[PDB]
Amino acid sequence: KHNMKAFLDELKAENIKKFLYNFTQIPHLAGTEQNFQLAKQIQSQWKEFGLDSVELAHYDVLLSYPNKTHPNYISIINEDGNEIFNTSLFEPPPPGYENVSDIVPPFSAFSPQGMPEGDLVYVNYARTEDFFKLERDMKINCSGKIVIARYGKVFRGNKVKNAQLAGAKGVILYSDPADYFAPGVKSYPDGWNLPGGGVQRGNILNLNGAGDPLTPGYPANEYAYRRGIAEAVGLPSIPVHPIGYYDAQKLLEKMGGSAPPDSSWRGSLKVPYNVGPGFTGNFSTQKVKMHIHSTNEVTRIYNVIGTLRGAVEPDRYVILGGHRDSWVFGGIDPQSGAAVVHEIVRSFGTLKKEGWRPRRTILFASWDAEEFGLLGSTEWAEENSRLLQERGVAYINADSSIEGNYTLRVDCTPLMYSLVHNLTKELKSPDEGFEGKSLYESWTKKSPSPEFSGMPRISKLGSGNDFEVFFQRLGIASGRARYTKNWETNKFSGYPLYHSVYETYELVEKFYDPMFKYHLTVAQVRGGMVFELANSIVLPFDCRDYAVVLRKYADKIYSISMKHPQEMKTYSVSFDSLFSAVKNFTEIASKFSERLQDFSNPIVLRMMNDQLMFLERAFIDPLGLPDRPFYRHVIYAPSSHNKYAGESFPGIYDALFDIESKVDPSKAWGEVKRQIYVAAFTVQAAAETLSEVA
Amino acid sequence: KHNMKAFLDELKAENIKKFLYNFTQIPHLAGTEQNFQLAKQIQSQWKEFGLDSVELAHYDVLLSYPNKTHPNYISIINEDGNEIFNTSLFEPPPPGYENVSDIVPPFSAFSPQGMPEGDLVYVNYARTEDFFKLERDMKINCSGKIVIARYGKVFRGNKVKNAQLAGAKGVILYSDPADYFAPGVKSYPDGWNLPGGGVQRGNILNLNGAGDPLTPGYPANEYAYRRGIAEAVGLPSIPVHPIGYYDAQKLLEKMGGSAPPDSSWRGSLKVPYNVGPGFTGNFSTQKVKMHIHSTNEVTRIYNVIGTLRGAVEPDRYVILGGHRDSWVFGGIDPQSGAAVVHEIVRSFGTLKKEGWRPRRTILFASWDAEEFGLLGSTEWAEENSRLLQERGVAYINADSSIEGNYTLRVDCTPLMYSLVHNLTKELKSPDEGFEGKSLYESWTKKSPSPEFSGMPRISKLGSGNDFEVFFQRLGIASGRARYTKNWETNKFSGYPLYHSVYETYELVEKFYDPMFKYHLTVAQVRGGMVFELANSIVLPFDCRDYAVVLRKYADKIYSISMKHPQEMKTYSVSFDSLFSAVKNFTEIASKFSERLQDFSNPIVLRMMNDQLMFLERAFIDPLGLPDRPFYRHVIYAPSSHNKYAGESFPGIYDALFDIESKVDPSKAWGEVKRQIYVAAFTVQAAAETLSEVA
Ligand SMILES: *[C@@H]1O[C@H](CO)[C@@H](O[C@@H]2O[C@H](CO)[C@@H](O[C@@H]3O[C@H](CO[C@H]4O[C@H](CO)[C@@H](O)[C@H](O)[C@@H]4O)[C@@H](O)[C@H](O[C@H]4O[C@H](CO)[C@@H](O)[C@H](O)[C@@H]4O)[C@@H]3O)[C@H](O)[C@H]2NC(C)=O)[C@H](O)[C@H]1NC(C)=O
Ligand SMILES: *[C@@H]1O[C@H](CO)[C@@H](O[C@@H]2O[C@H](CO)[C@@H](O[C@@H]3O[C@H](CO[C@H]4O[C@H](CO)[C@@H](O)[C@H](O)[C@@H]4O)[C@@H](O)[C@H](O[C@H]4O[C@H](CO)[C@@H](O)[C@H](O)[C@@H]4O)[C@@H]3O)[C@H](O)[C@H]2NC(C)=O)[C@H](O)[C@H]1NC(C)=O
Ligand SMILES: O=C(O)CC[C@H](NP(=O)(O)OCCC[C@H](NC(=O)CC[C@H](NC(=O)CCCCCNC(=O)c1ccc(F)cc1)C(=O)O)C(=O)O)C(=O)O
Ligand SMILES: O=C(O)CC[C@H](NP(=O)(O)OCCC[C@H](NC(=O)CC[C@H](NC(=O)CCCCCNC(=O)c1ccc(F)cc1)C(=O)O)C(=O)O)C(=O)O
Ligand SMILES: *[C@@H]1O[C@H](CO)[C@@H](O[C@@H]2O[C@H](CO)[C@@H](O[C@@H]3O[C@H](CO)[C@@H](O)[C@H](O)[C@@H]3O)[C@H](O)[C@H]2NC(C)=O)[C@H](O)[C@H]1NC(C)=O
Ligand SMILES: *[C@@H]1O[C@H](CO)[C@@H](O[C@@H]2O[C@H](CO)[C@@H](O[C@@H]3O[C@H](CO)[C@@H](O)[C@H](O)[C@@H]3O)[C@H](O)[C@H]2NC(C)=O)[C@H](O)[C@H]1NC(C)=O
Ligand SMILES: *[C@@H]1O[C@H](CO[C@@H]2O[C@@H](C)[C@@H](O)[C@@H](O)[C@@H]2O)[C@@H](O[C@@H]2O[C@H](CO)[C@@H](O)[C@H](O)[C@H]2NC(C)=O)[C@H](O)[C@H]1NC(C)=O
Ligand SMILES: *[C@@H]1O[C@H](CO[C@@H]2O[C@@H](C)[C@@H](O)[C@@H](O)[C@@H]2O)[C@@H](O[C@@H]2O[C@H](CO)[C@@H](O)[C@H](O)[C@H]2NC(C)=O)[C@H](O)[C@H]1NC(C)=O
Ligand SMILES: *[C@@H]1O[C@H](CO)[C@@H](O[C@@H]2O[C@H](CO)[C@@H](O)[C@H](O)[C@H]2NC(C)=O)[C@H](O)[C@H]1NC(C)=O
Ligand SMILES: *[C@@H]1O[C@H](CO)[C@@H](O[C@@H]2O[C@H](CO)[C@@H](O)[C@H](O)[C@H]2NC(C)=O)[C@H](O)[C@H]1NC(C)=O
Ligand SMILES: *[C@@H]1O[C@H](CO)[C@@H](O[C@@H]2O[C@H](CO)[C@@H](O)[C@H](O)[C@H]2NC(C)=O)[C@H](O)[C@H]1NC(C)=O
Ligand SMILES: *[C@@H]1O[C@H](CO)[C@@H](O[C@@H]2O[C@H](CO)[C@@H](O)[C@H](O)[C@H]2NC(C)=O)[C@H](O)[C@H]1NC(C)=O
Ligand SMILES: *[C@@H]1O[C@H](CO)[C@@H](O)[C@H](O)[C@H]1NC(C)=O
Ligand SMILES: *[C@@H]1O[C@H](CO)[C@@H](O)[C@H](O)[C@H]1NC(C)=O
Ligand SMILES: *[C@@H]1O[C@H](CO)[C@@H](O)[C@H](O)[C@H]1NC(C)=O
Ligand SMILES: *[C@@H]1O[C@H](CO)[C@@H](O)[C@H](O)[C@H]1NC(C)=O
Ligand SMILES: [Ca+2]
Ligand SMILES: [Ca+2]
Ligand SMILES: [Cl-]
Ligand SMILES: [Cl-]
Ligand SMILES: [Zn+2]
Ligand SMILES: [Zn+2]
Ligand SMILES: [Zn+2]
Ligand SMILES: [Zn+2]
Repeated sequence: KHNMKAFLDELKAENIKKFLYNFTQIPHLAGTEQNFQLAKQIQSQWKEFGLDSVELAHYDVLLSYPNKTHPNYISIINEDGNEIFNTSLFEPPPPGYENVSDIVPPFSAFSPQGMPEGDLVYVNYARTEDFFKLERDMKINCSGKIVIARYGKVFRGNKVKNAQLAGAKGVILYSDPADYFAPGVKSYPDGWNLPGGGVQRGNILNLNGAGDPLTPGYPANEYAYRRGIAEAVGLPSIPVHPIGYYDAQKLLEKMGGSAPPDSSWRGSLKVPYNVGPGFTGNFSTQKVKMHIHSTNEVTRIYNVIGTLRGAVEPDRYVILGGHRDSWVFGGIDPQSGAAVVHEIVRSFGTLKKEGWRPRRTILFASWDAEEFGLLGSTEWAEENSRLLQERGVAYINADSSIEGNYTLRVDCTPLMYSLVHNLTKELKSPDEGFEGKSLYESWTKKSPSPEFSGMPRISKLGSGNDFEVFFQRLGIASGRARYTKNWETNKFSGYPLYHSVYETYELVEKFYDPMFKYHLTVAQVRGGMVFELANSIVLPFDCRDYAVVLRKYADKIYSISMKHPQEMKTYSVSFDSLFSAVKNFTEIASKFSERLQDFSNPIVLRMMNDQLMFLERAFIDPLGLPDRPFYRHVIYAPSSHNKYAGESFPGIYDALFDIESKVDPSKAWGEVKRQIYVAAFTVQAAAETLSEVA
Repeated sequence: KHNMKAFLDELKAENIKKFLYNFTQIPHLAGTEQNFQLAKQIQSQWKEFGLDSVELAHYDVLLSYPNKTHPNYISIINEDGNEIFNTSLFEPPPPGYENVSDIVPPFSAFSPQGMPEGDLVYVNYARTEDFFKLERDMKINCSGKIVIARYGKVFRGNKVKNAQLAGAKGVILYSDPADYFAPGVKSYPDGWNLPGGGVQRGNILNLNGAGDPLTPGYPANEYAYRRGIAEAVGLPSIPVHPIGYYDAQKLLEKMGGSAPPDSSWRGSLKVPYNVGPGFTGNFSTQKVKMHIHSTNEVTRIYNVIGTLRGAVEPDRYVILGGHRDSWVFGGIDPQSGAAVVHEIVRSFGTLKKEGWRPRRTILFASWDAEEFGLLGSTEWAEENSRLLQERGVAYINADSSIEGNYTLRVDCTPLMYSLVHNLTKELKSPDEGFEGKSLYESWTKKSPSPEFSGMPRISKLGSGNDFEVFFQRLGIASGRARYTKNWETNKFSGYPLYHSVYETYELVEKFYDPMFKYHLTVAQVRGGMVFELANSIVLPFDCRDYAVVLRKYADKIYSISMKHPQEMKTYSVSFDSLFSAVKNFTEIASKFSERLQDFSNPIVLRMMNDQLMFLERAFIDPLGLPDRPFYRHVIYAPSSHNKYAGESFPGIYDALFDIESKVDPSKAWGEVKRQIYVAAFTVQAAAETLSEVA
């Protein structure tokens, strides 16, 4: 039989391993020749595997690179202008890679050039609340200072925006052992911790979903009109550079000024974590100097787009996409994901060669320039937005398949909750102590939901990956899954070797997944989800799951507002309309579910499948959220404080955030009421798409 | 048989006549009790006629009314402040209506209050080019002057915007006999000309598609958040009032200052048409004073929405809509249209009672507050935009069925050209001298197309009626048809009694259409178009007709740019990308037409019908046109100089308009190139929706 079980059994751990090894032997930085060659290899292999068509889709987008003959570095400079300490020019390469060419040295992509000199201020994680604490409570002024911030907690682009708004003239990012060194584990290559010379690369843009900084709204094709650099979207105004903890210790150890306000500001280095500004007595005359010479350059990027045409509904697309570009070797991010995509294509292709076709069209994507701001996925979605708007059933992401070896992690729209629960009950747990049990069982035991008791945790989507344009701009149901760590017992951020030269094939094979069984489980989850979305007669979305979460979010946002009962009385601020809308959605969703169960009629089916497909679409507001025209989903958006986090009822949440500090409360509360109306109206409008159509 | 011929034969001239008489015996001003009562009558009758459901959809929107105890008027005031001449407080009522209550006196809806005094400047039609002529050529400064403008040529709201931008402190609008009195015909009631005491009512907003001024983007429902009046969309900043030509003559006869620049500035009154400013020698000390006391008031309005559910595709909507609110009796505008809609409903209902249903759902609408800025249609479309976006097949408008008795007039998307040609070849001409000939034959002979020789004229759509939100905002294929005058041999504007108390049932029955045969022909055209759109197996849209017009428009916009060959060389301005896109659209459209002809498969059909339905939708840009976010169609928009006119490639056209007068040519030509790219990209994106889907 050609059923989901045939697809699943054809997937092999050994194949994922070989593909990962193949994809990680040299760097594949976006816009380089090696990543173009990798794109052409993937194109050829997907054709061999049996896809109907496989093309490259190219764009010319703004990228950023260090100058090879003018290296970036940071100094401590004395009174006489002698540079008495210098940060490293490269990470010491791992065993056996000491002769590998074209490893990009650590840098902050899209940093402007500059050589600012000044006194340091230490800003913890550079979060909105860290800057509140500095200015409002500690009375420390960042204006004209160089800020040093530890990585972790929030997207690094938000840290830079926060520093810029505080008046900083430069930012230094560093990896603290508190956040990147788990106690009792060795530094790479003897364990999976970040060594003192390790550095996290990464872009520091604030694109808010725009894609290529020069062409917001439109694909960066051959005839595209480009903004001038001064009008580009999301570029930082001050120089930024990342360092490791050996170098950070040299910069932090001399710090004077005010003590850290509390223990939450102290990392694990043997320094006091003084906030500054500047250095203690003996060293007060020394300054910090940055030297940044990176350049931004319009560069060609290449997506691979594979098509497996549906037999019955070829005009309905289920997309499996993940990126291919990496900072260096991409041992986890993204090649552990790309290897899984490759095996999934190979397996679908095996069935296709035996005469099988999915009901709906499956599109497979290898995205380029994800690391430079989701550029490849966003430009292709801008080029194809009308096809995606009217035909896009679901997007399943496929970046890093592992960030740990503890349990499953799923983040997705409520419309996929039931699909994921059902699929994971049919898959085998790969976990020790759960042999013969379902993945649902081990996942639910290890990762209980804090929102719904007895259920597994499923998180929200924000941004920081290639699902963003599909979900937040276009309103196509989206999800993602990977294996993860125990977040409850580990204090470290993400996985420690993220974006460092040490994130290699050996890291994965030796420490994370030697038998490739977690990769195989993730291939089954991602692949199974795609299979069901592309083959199930009735789309496997349950609108009732959206109703239950809308009520949780409505309760949550009301509870935030209710911290201000006097102002809600004064300005007549009522959530009644939102709760009414959510109640109506619950009622209508229930009736629609009844009809869905109670109908041989392919027009009623497809009419109903269209109602299911356009339900996520109904949460889009074509006017977008305030000052963020490419975040158009009213229920979810990436947090304005941290693009990685998904916020619910984001329009109301931002209207309420820090409201007590607004100079004109009547105007501020008016805008909260405006956002309640937009949210209530959108929830009711989405509900009505599920009503009988005539 | 229940076929189009059964539907058409059931329509009766005598029924249209009786409904028109019924709808025009009292005024039905938007927001008044009489128009609510009319709405409830129509609701009841549509149910009786056999529709499946008929509901009222109400909204609370900003309307504007004179103050009943503080009348609007204009004076000539002497030095001592004595008002020596006063304009009329009402139009003398027509025979037999001298006791009719609730006739609103002439006023400009949404005028602010004020009593400005000053010197007059005469500005011809107050068009952009009239103001260019005054400032640039004649060196006449309107700043602080009261402007007097003749009605005609462009939407009155554009005249007011132009006057405001020129610095005027008030505007007087008047009807010149040159534009509202055809030589050789008598004034009402003895003929169809405007008498000297006749005045045209009408709103002077500049909404640019927003709908209710207080709630742009969202329906004005019970919980809606409203903008404060100071933030409202489109309200004029200076007082405005309309007068007739007896009163205009008193204001114009004393005018001094500069002579009219040429004969195109002279109307037909026995005055010199001096431009001013101010009056001749003896009268130089006299001024003009306006007294405007109208108030804007949020008021409830009621649409009637009738549903005739489709038997096969109930989730595909064909909409027949026109307004019901009138300035006074609405003898032509809109009741000659509403009576035709009523007979069309009655006929569809006759077939429904015999067991027939259309393939697709037909929605019938009686819109309220059209005269106050398309408010009823726009608020309902804002409430229902997600249903309309994904299910809306076509909108057919149904305002005034006649503005003359000479030949057919059709304005519509190119996607309906072939539908209209085919339908009119099957209908009988009602014209004298064409008995036994088709409507296509008489129409083509009387109204030859200036764009395609041998074909009948079909115009573009701009705004100024209820199709605007459907076509320009949402991208749903739209069209309209009515009987019209010979435009070639008549100099007058529209029909002369437009928006006056004299536009009555008797005007229509005595002068325009005594046998109601033109109304019947229009009922057949509108009704037949709806029938075909709702019943044809394959949607009756021909994408090849769009290809031919896109090339005409591309030629046209290139020819405008080519008046500036030096600048096109200097700034490297190329239309190659647009022509390439149009060539590709032509090619793809041809192949799609082949496939459409060459496919028992309801999924291929519906897939193909979806491609046809979403083709108009593909021309929408979700970012909208510059500073007009609710005009989103890239091929057509209402002219920025005249909302009644449709402009092609409006983004490029506005970027080129008056470009030689721009201070920074590099920036201006850059924006032309930007608009070429947006247009080329959109044309190619629309083309690709017609490609094989996978
Ligand atoms: C959740 O779903 C429910 C439906 O189950 C919606 O209920 C609607 O709620 C609105 C707003 O509260 C009601 O609005 C009121 O309508 C009255 C007229 O209703 C008649 O006409 C409609 C159709 O045209 C029929 O459906 C209806 O049964 C009646 O025949 C108005 O007269 C009301 O205005 C008066 O009262 C208000 C409040 O005091 C005053 O402000 C006004 O000035 C005026 O005096 C009012 O506009 C609507 O009738 C309800 N529809 C129903 C019950 O079918 C909720 O709206 C929905 N939630 C959300 C968020 O959308
Ligand atoms: C009307 O429809 C036609 C198709 O019939 C479109 O033609 C495309 O036009 C573009 C832009 O001119 C061509 O772009 C060029 O692509 C080359 C690579 O093409 C290869 O890969 C693609 C798929 O990935 C294949 O389809 C293709 O056959 C090849 O295998 C690039 O190398 C070109 O860049 C080089 O030249 C340009 C121009 O000098 C330089 O600026 C660059 O720096 C570089 O040196 C270029 O990008 C595209 O190949 C065409 N597709 C075809 C023929 O199938 C038109 O675009 C379309 N009109 C509009 C308005 O969209
Ligand atoms: O330009 C861009 O937009 C991004 C470019 C690039 N993208 P990427 O490097 O390819 O990927 C981004 C990596 C960061 C991302 N981070 C997150 O998804 C975590 C964000 C975090 N979210 C959360 O903390 C809540 C959601 C996860 C909950 C997970 N916990 C469990 O699954 C779990 C819980 C308990 C337990 F016992 C077991 C498991 C936050 O809010 O900051 C990730 O890991 O993929 C980049 O970020 O530089
Ligand atoms: O708020 C609003 O947006 C509008 C509210 C209200 N709307 P309405 O009063 O209910 O309706 C608007 C009336 C004005 C509109 N005017 C037009 O459609 C003409 C506009 C005109 N358009 C044209 O000149 C080109 C299109 C018509 C071509 C017609 N010619 C023939 O059909 C023809 C030609 C030759 C021939 F020998 C025979 C016939 C222009 O550009 O200004 C109409 O008649 O419906 C209002 O305008 O106050
Ligand atoms: C996830 O799996 C659950 C449990 O298997 C799916 O729910 C089940 O769906 C079936 C098929 O529609 C329902 O069967 C129906 O039963 C009623 C009689 O009660 C009958 O009227 C229908 O003809 C049909 O046989 C079944 O009740 C339902 N079970 C539940 C809700 O407990 C669920 O649909 C799956 N979710 C997906 C695929 O997204
Ligand atoms: C308006 O009326 C015209 C003329 O009747 C319609 O065009 C005609 O459409 C028919 C039906 O699809 C075409 O018939 C086809 O002929 C070819 C053989 O040449 C065959 O392959 C098909 O099986 C089918 O029998 C016919 O050629 C065509 N005539 C033309 C273009 O001159 C047109 O579709 C109507 N437009 C509408 C309804 O929007
Ligand atoms: C810290 O570095 C500076 C700069 O050195 C240059 O840049 C490095 C990236 C690397 O490419 C070096 O080879 C370059 O010389 C050092 O200061 C320089 O020292 C040289 C030689 O003594 C002198 O002629 C230059 O003028 C100096 N440049 C500057 C900007 O001062 C400095 O010695 C290093 N400090 C330490 C403690 O190692
Ligand atoms: C022009 O009208 C003014 C104002 O008259 C008032 O408003 C009219 C709409 C109507 O309602 C009249 O009955 C009102 O009196 C006339 O000037 C007024 O004259 C009265 C009586 O003589 C005097 O007491 C008021 O002060 C005047 N008001 C003003 C504003 O001047 C004026 O006579 C009329 N001129 C002509 C030539 O008819
Ligand atoms: C990754 O795998 C690919 C696919 O097998 C290898 O590419 C092939 O290499 C052989 C020998 O050089 C060529 O003859 C084929 O044309 C290649 N096939 C392609 C590109 O599709 C590639 O060598 C592997 N890379 C590494 C680093 O192991
Ligand atoms: C990268 O840095 C190099 C080295 O400093 C730059 O090359 C110099 O550029 C100047 C003029 O801009 C020349 O006169 C020098 O001869 C160059 N020096 C060397 C060693 O080649 C180069 O411009 C930078 N690249 C960028 C900014 O893209
Ligand atoms: C317009 O026609 C309607 C429909 O016939 C008339 O309304 C009816 O009037 C009778 C007698 O007063 C009532 O008993 C019915 O209930 C009405 N039917 C409705 C409202 O659906 C109305 O009188 C006519 N108006 C004019 C001015 O002739
Ligand atoms: C319409 O005009 C009337 C008449 O001038 C206004 O009524 C007057 O309002 C003032 C205070 O605003 C009262 O003191 C007077 O007694 C009123 N006069 C009369 C004759 O009633 C009324 O306000 C206006 N209506 C509006 C602006 O909506
Ligand atoms: C911080 O420092 C600068 C002076 O260089 C000043 O302009 C700025 O307003 C200061 N901010 C505060 C809050 O003191
Ligand atoms: C793999 O799992 C083991 C056993 O729980 C654990 O000790 C180890 O830290 C895990 N490795 C990684 C890289 O998370
Ligand atoms: C018109 O008049 C006013 C003076 O009241 C002046 O400010 C304005 O700039 C003048 N415009 C021109 C073009 O002279
Ligand atoms: C009706 O048609 C006749 C004959 O052509 C013409 O003389 C008359 O002016 C027309 N009436 C109107 C109102 O256009
Ligand atoms: Ca872009
Ligand atoms: Ca509105
Ligand atoms: Cl992922
Ligand atoms: Cl019309
Ligand atoms: Zn990644
Ligand atoms: Zn990454
Ligand atoms: Zn009208
Ligand atoms: Zn009108």
